[PDB]
Amino acid sequence: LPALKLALEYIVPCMNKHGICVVDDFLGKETGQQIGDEVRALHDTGKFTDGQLVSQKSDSSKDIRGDKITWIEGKEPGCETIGLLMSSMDDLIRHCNGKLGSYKINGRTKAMVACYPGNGTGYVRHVDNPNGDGRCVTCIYYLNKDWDAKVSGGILRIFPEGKAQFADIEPKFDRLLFFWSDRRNPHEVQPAYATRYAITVWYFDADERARAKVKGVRV
Ligand SMILES: O=C(O)CNC(=O)c1nc(Cl)c2ccccc2c1O
Ligand SMILES: [Fe+2]
Repeated sequence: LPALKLALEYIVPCMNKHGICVVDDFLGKETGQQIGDEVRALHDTGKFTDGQLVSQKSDSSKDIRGDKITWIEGKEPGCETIGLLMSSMDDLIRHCNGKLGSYKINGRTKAMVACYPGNGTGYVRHVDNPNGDGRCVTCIYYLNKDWDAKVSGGILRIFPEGKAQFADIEPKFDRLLFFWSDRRNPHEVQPAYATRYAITVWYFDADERARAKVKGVRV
């Protein structure tokens, strides 16, 4: 699918109606697998953090850690298919622009690659941007070949604002997800019992980000 046709016929309508949009088979199997390989090489070569401190015990070799992260710009050696993913997200957003709510998207973060290590940890209920920091759209790409949540857990559960209620989204290979980053979409990651990778970029609305700057920037 040309990025523009996906954007106009699918992303924009779904985002405006539901605030959440799932695109399956985004990049296809060859590119998805190449991204998988890049992320696994990052993991195998020690490029992730040790993971979010989940249980701090006053004895510390028994601390439990959860999601590990690394920030990727997309031009690093061995990360160029991740770079390519990021470009493809950006092209999708560029084709939506002016049509997602009333936002005008003018920038994004680096990619945050996350690895839930498969030790029963997940991620607590949260809103990505609860305090007006500029981020308007969360974009997540999942990496996980043959993921079965009934065995491996790791479902993303989102609670669209005032609804009875939730949507359960499997972290499926080659699935791309968008959702509004603000309090409209509280969400959580259920415990994962197998290694679970995802790559997230957040897009900034120009007006929100400009006044967030207000609330060394000193001349
Ligand atoms: O991975 C998923 O399906 C959903 N993940 C998250 O919502 C998520 N959100 C945030 Cl804000 C962080 C923030 C830091 C590290 C990992 C995160 C994460 O997995
Ligand atoms: Fe989140």
